[PDB]
Amino acid sequence: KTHVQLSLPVLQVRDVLVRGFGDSVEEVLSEARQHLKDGTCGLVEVEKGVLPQLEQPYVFIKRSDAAPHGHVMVELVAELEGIQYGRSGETLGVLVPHVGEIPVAYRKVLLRK
Repeated sequence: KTHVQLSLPVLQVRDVLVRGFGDSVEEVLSEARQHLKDGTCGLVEVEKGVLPQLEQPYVFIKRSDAAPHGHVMVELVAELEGIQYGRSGETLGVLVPHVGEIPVAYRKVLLRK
């Protein structure tokens, strides 16, 4: 399937134990996609002070369209030193590894895979 329905645990930035997916744009996009497939991916909602508390490169989910079965269609964009790799809509949040942190919410997304 080009798209996969996922429910992503929304984590508080200060609970996150593993604050990024790796050390290159290509690695963080790779790792993010692997974690999304494996159900081991969290989502942090981006506000003032969040991104400086996580590790670059960042992996964003961004709205790719205007929402089947309650799932917003999203795609991945990475960012490293202020340059983005990909082009998409509004940020739903920043992806991080999920290693058993308790979420505050779930974000239903349709991931273009």
